Amino acid sequence: NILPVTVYDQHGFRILFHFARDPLPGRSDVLVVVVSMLSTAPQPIRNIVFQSAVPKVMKVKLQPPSGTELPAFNPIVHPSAITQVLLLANPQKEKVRLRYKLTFTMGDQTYNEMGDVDQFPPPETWGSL
Repeated sequence: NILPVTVYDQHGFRILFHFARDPLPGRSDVLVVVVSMLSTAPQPIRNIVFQSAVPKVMKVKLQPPSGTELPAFNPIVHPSAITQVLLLANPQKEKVRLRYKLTFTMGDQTYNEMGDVDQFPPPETWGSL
């Protein structure tokens, strides 16, 4: 039903938002956004900065990411992954718009971008995810 949304997908570097609720019967006014960052790129990804902002009428509750760099993908070995968990507290149940900032270095370049994610599940579904 509710699928991961792709926030970034280039060069083999993928940042996805996975939606969930706490697996124990909890409140349908908080969204668990699990951010996965997986690289299958042939070069290391370093100095990864992924920041998020959301409207004042809901609290962000960002926690630190599991890491900041990803090694070059090689078919022999395990692809590494960064996880980061956001708890999106939206009791007024307004439309969720997230502003993100992405910065990283790969090869001989530094990549910077910022944008809006607007594909959050309807607040009504928070409890049945």
